[PDB]
Amino acid sequence: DYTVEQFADLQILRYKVPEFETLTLKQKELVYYLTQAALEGRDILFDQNGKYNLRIRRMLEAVYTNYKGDKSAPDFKNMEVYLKRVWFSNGIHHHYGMEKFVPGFSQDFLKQAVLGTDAQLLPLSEGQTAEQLSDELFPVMFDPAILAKRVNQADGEDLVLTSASNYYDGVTQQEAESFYGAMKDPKDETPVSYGLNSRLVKEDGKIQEKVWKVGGLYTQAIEKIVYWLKKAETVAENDAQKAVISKLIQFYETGSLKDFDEYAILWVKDLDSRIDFVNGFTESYGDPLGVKASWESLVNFKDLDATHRTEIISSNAQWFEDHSPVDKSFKKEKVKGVSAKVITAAILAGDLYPATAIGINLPNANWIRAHHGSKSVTIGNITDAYNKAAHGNGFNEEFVSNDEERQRIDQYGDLTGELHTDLHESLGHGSGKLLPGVDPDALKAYGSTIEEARADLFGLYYVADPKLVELKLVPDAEAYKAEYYTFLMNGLMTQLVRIEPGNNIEEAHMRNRQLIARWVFEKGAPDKVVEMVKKDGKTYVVVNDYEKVRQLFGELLAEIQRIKSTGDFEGARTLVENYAVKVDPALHAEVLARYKKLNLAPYKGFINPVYELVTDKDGNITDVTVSYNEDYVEQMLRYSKDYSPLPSVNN
Ligand SMILES: [Zn+2]
Repeated sequence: DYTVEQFADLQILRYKVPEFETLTLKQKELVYYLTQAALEGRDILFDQNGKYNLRIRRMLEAVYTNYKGDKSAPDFKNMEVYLKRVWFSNGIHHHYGMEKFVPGFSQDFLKQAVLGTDAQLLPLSEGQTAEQLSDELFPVMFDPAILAKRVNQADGEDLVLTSASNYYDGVTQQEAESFYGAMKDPKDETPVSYGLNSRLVKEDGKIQEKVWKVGGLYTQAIEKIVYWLKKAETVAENDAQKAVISKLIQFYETGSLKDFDEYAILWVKDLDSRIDFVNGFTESYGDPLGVKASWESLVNFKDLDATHRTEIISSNAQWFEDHSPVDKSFKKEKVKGVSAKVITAAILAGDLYPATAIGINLPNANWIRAHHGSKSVTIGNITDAYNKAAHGNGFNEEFVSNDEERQRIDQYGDLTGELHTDLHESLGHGSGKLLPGVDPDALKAYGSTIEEARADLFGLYYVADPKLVELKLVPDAEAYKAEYYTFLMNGLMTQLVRIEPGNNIEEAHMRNRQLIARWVFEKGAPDKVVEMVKKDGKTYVVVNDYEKVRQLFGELLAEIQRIKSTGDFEGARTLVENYAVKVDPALHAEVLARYKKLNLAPYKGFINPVYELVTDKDGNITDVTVSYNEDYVEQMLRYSKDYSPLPSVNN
């Protein structure tokens, strides 16, 4: 059963760990130790998303598990949904829309609930009462004007002070850009990531950094991570993988950002190990300035059979770059060579739990990828969990135009959808090269939208190529039409189920899909390439010429590749704001009404399996078992009890 529970706008799913039982005992132990190092870092993300998140959580968790009143009352059920969303979003803000949750319960209820809870169980400071803890946390929860956005990206506002994230403390956005612009090296051909694993604070009167390391900030959790990484080091598969674990331990112990670059080099060079993992401060989407990286972790092992399709996409990387529809001046003379593979996720943690991604391209250091290479991974068991949970839910029966399209989607939608993700992560982000002297940050806050659009267009253009039929990546030349329809139907229409009524598209991913869909829709109107007809009051997206759709994909890819490589900022502003922002209220209200009858949640998340060490009668380890019988509430409460080593307050 891939469906666990559904609440609010969130749906909890499960995923299997296929072929885990076939691993050796030394591999199962290495997986176990890496998964343990992953789970210990859950508290690190909560504190990064807000200085009150660890206190608001442990307060609600103490009230939830010790509530004495009627547990079937609307006040308790609405508090239960609130706590579940804080668990899902690793904070009090929406994981996708960045807006703060609105409590569906009164303050008088929570006040009497806190006072009715044992004061010893609440996250009280030294010599603090439950009243003082309520007076400080209630305005954070109930006042809509306090910490309204976890990540702000509005013009004319101090993005550091208007963001509820806890990456800066007592520092203005002007003082942060000047702080790193100064330590910005000039003639440095291998620039370190500056301020990646630290909190920029103003202790006393100086502007300094509190590095996240052993003996420093977040040391209570990092000591646990290093402990399990040392255990994983003793059962490493080979010396290349062992050096990766050892160098990562040094990065945690010293906080040296130079060791992180050395770790990223060794991690890229470890291509032959079956078991791989990510554990550290990786992606910087949580920072409004984009400099600090949130903590995430992923433990996986190579999917041997599924990797052979992604190794054909990699061995033909020069073919896809040469036959690209972009201008010849933007094509790379020789591809950098990306090591692409399909992985089976063993566990999720940090910013990858419970809401995770299906494809990751690392490292982020631009110079490390050029001189040493990158690793592109596709998570097969998560994509499989998405499909089998959505199989037969009747979402396509409601929004697809005709039954003849549904039959093609049911046959090739999973394959071409999974194959499009392979092209996106392994070749979409890596392909193309900027013109000499063009600022890589010339698109400003439009780079994230244009980059994902450029990668989606690369996957869409080539998933239809007749070479993938020659390379036996698709069973026939009609398979791409399933992915083309679902992408257009989602961008033009069905993705609005994730939008609040009266709002526009704000998130970067949802923007590039609508940008690609509406651009092809407008430019294909004279030939009726894509239509949006209505039948009995229901609007359907109709595709009439799938070949012309591909040509329009190439034209938009050539124009987007030109905008990125030449740094045309105002050109990207025209594209993103004219196609990827406006939402039709009449269509949006129609889609929501049709969607509500399906009883589906637009956002998905996964709960991790449960790994157990099997010991003999004398203490030695004989097996490592994996279970899938735990539920959402049980797992979050267990992680809060056994994998929560950080204090409630970290300033
Ligand atoms: Zn991507």
